[PDB]
Amino acid sequence: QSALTQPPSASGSPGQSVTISCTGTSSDVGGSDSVSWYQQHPGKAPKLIIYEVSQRPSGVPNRFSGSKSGNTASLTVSGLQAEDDADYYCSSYGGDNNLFFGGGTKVTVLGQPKAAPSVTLFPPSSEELQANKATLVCLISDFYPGAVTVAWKADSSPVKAGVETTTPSKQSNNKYAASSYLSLTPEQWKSHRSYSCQVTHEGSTVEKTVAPTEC
Amino acid sequence: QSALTQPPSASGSPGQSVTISCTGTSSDVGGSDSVSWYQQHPGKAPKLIIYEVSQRPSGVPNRFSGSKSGNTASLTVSGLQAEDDADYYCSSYGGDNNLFFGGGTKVTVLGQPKAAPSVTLFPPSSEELQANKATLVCLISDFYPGAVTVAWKADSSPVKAGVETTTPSKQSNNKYAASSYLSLTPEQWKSHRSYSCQVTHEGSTVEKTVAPTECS
Ligand SMILES: Cc1cc(OC[C@@H](C)c2ccccc2)cc(=O)n1CCOC(=O)NCc1cccc(-c2c[nH]cn2)c1
Repeated sequence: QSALTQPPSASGSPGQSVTISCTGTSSDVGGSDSVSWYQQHPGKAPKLIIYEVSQRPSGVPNRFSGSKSGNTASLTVSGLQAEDDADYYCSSYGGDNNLFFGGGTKVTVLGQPKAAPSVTLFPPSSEELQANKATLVCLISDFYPGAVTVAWKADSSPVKAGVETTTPSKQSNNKYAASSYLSLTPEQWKSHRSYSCQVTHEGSTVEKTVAPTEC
Repeated sequence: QSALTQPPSASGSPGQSVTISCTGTSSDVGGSDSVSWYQQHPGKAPKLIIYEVSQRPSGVPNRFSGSKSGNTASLTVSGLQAEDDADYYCSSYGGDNNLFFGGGTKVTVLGQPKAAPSVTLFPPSSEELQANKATLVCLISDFYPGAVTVAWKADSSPVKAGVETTTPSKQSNNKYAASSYLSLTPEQWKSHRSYSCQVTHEGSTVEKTVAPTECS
């Protein structure tokens, strides 16, 4: 969706190192040395931390380093500190006077053990079907860090319209939970082989699939 | 490191206009026409809506207009809509390869309409019952303001344990969504006549009930 591609998330414990990538094309990332990186603590103003691939503004510690190889730029944060937990965005000049941005990378400094999500995909309930709705819901619970990306497939084809995913919230067990729901019509639901929920967490994807049944 | 100066807060009613300012110095905002504005909904990536003081990227409505006078840039959002409720940041390049950002302005769209939740209750799926699990999910969507309370029933008796409800989050229709889910064993699910989800929003309660399926 974003012009430049960044991994959705990275994580590490205090003192560890983490590298996050920013992939474009030869006409942006690979067409000059104009890659910048920005840091944002959620709800706060962002801050430029790297410009022209490798240059650190004043005040930015040398724990942060930027490099580029071909059409991929990389930001390395060595010796993670608590204040490095933030969202990180890249940008690059394009072909002509155009500025391209990546989708952002959530960098977590692990505050607790990592936990993969429990993924449960529910087909349409009877009551909503007889109200001419065929909403599917994909329940995602008990994960840490609280970053997740969800993709839906109709058969094998990506489906963007009708998808809603809730912002992960921390539950009573101190692990995160969210739900993605796909608002189908009964016709859409009954006319496909199946639908799938793809849940990505800590660089690993899990997929669940449901299909219509007679009863 | 120094910031541009934006008011913390601004507001307006639907259809009204709102103007927010971004005050810099002669060597940033006043130094050239490199002022940008970004819109960001909480928990989402931001969206550049203005660059070079006044230029809108593709797909940005012409309700958003940017200008500059001296050291102060201004964004005006006319015809306010619920989706304009968000944080707005300005930026400006200076010399020395510097990029300055304002602290951000939270624009509030006042008096958005109340909306009762849609409630959809799902019984355990085939796959999880196979896996010796019986989680129920109560999907709650399309409600405003974003506060709900959820109670569960086993037959007619209150369910006091195994309940989790997510913090409501605003979705693409500018209304809130949440899920309550009840972790049951397959035995609990099968031993009862039904389970119900009771969602209370603004003093009004919606109740849904599901029972072990009679299919095969
Ligand atoms: C993801 C993201 C980040 C971003 O952070 C800025 C950072 C300072 C910041 C950070 C935190 C808080 C505030 C600001 C800005 C931003 O706009 N995005 C969305 C990117 O959208 C696209 O790539 N869309 C397709 C696309 C395709 C081709 C051209 C364009 C185009 C032309 N002219 C403008 N866009 C767009």
